[PDB]
Amino acid sequence: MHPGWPDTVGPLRVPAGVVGLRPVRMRDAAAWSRIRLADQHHLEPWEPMTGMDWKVRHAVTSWPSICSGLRAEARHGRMLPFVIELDGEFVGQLTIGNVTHGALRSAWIGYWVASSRTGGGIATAALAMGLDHCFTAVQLHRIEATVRPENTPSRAVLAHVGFREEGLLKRYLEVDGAWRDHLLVAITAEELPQSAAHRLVAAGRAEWC
Ligand SMILES: CC(=O)SCCNC(=O)CCNC(=O)[C@H](O)C(C)(C)COP(=O)(O)OP(=O)(O)OC[C@H]1O[C@@H](n2cnc3c(N)ncnc32)[C@H](O)[C@@H]1OP(=O)(O)O
Repeated sequence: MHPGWPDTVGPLRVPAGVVGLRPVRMRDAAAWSRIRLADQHHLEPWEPMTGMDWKVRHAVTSWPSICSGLRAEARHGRMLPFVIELDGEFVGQLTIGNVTHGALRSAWIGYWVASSRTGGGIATAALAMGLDHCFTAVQLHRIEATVRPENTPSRAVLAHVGFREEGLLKRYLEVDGAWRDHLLVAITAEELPQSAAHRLVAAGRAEWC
């Protein structure tokens, strides 16, 4: 029904510290709200529009309903909603979405990291260990991601792990007040001679931990 969920993933050491993944939970409300509120202008240009004011969307009281919905999707096997931890503390999220099995065995992957912790290899490590989990525990064959061509930092993260560009999706997602083109990138399990974590370690971008 939902292989590889729930689970913890990692840890991996990067310059910023020790990175792991674990399920969203109700007590994340305080840290999720504090960081998303404080990071509004770093996140809003790169996030799907919600049709809500940013500050009402990200109040502490908004989290239980969001967390409940994510876990409901997860127990139906359609999502894996992880929190990125740095040294045991909430610093972002890594979400595997639109999970299918059958003859497709594919999903998309998305992420964000608190701006004060960026440039330390966290998103790259989160993505690598998320991918490795999908290609083992979740029994998936393929992971895709969509990213605005303008989102040069996220494209760097995806390139670190080996994603291939597959297409350009015109007017794909409502972001920052308009329908924006998104690149489509992908990677399949048979493209990994080595795990994504192992690839990071060999490149000097992470260490075993
Ligand atoms: C598939 C998706 O989810 S698309 C949306 C991704 N999420 C967002 O854009 C939300 C807002 N931004 C963020 O959350 C973060 O800034 C992220 C997720 C993009 C990056 O998180 P980080 O922890 O800093 O990533 P990490 O350190 O592993 O790699 C970032 C790399 O991009 C580099 N980089 C940063 N800014 C730029 C830039 N303007 N141009 C080129 N490279 C850049 C960084 O230096 C780093 O590469 P390096 O170590 O070789 O120098």
